[PDB]
Amino acid sequence: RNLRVLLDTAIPPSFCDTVSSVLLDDFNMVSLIRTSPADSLATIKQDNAEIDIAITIDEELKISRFNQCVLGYTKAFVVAHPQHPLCNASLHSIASLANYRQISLGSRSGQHSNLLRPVSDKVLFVENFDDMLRLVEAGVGWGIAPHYFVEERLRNGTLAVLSELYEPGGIDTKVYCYYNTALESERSFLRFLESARQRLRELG
Amino acid sequence: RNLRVLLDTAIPPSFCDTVSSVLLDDFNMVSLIRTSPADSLATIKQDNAEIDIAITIDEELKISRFNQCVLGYTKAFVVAHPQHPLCNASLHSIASLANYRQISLGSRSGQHSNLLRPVSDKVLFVENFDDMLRLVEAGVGWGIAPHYFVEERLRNGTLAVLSELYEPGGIDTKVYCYYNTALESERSFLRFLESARQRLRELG
Ligand SMILES: CCCCCCCc1cc(=O)c2ccccc2[nH]1
Ligand SMILES: CCCCCCCc1cc(=O)c2ccccc2[nH]1
Repeated sequence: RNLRVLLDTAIPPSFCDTVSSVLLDDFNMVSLIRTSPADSLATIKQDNAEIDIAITIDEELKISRFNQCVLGYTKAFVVAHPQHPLCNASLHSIASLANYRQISLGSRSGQHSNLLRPVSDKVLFVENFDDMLRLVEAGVGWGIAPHYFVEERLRNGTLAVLSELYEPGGIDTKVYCYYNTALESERSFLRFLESARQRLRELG
Repeated sequence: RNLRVLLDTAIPPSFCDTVSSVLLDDFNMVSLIRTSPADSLATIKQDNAEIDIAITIDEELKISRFNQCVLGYTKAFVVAHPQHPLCNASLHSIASLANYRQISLGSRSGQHSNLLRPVSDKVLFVENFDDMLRLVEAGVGWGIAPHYFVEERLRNGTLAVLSELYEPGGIDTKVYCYYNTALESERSFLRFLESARQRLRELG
């Protein structure tokens, strides 16, 4: 009995180490699959992907063949080159973010949800977060990326934060867990959440 | 110069005491207005309401004449009569919540956002949270209400919680602050957030 799991690129590696660790105690065949958060909800809807669990930040409660629950929380920031014109982080900057270029991720389906849809009118899409930060480091525009994708570049001064005025301490983001309805009965999955969650709580 | 503020019924009174307290230090005319969270985003869009600040949990970033920011967090639960059939709180209960009657709030505009839209197909609307809990205490159905609306009834056993399986510790919910673009310049508003937030942080 194989178990195909989905972890988007927005899941920090700490979360990743916790998921894989537990599943191996009861399940003996686990397939980890990485996807862009814009393509997470899309790939699980595919009838042929046969995805059994998915751990993404994207929001969509009414999904067929799937339930929803929360695993933990994680921070994300609005980054930009330290010399970007909007570097002032002013209240007018938070509002005029929709007037400058944003570097959001591209959806293989061309569709974005309310959470991940680009907020700005001038947008430039990319494939993964790696390609985003490169363009952001070059002052091309601003974007929203996880904390672990940016923790290093900030201490090096390579990037600057602008969301503090919007949400201090970073944009707390929910990490949902979509699980096939067939697993709601098997107690092996029950033990997974109680363990995966209790460990993520120890992080903070 | 009058200042019309909007606090939905989902804002716990602790949040309410903090908002009113600060505004009186710099502003000398403040009008507090309460609304149903389903009618919060709707009343600010009214050209005649002339609302200057709004503090609600409802999500809608692309609003004309308004910006957005986060003030704090608050918990909400899925409540039900302790003898409700779904009292088991099982994984099948969290999924079958869409099959039983829900007691959600009614929108004066008839429209609900992604956050507040009733998740279940069998729905029964009400005007405020007071009318919800009454019906919930009578085993009519389940609903989602703030923590301060339910903190008393739980210790009395009058209600039971079901969201622990979905999100332990309660459904952490963001409390946004919509402020008119005209206030982004006045430093009086700047001092409000830095004060309103720093105090809400002391709560937890
Ligand atoms: C000031 C910005 C508005 C608030 C952000 C909107 C929600 C949101 C949009 C994102 O692309 C994103 C990307 C990675 C992690 C979380 C994210 N969350
Ligand atoms: C298992 C339930 C799904 C998650 C809840 C959906 C979001 C949500 C829906 C609500 O009506 C609500 C009411 C008051 C405070 C917060 C709320 N939040």
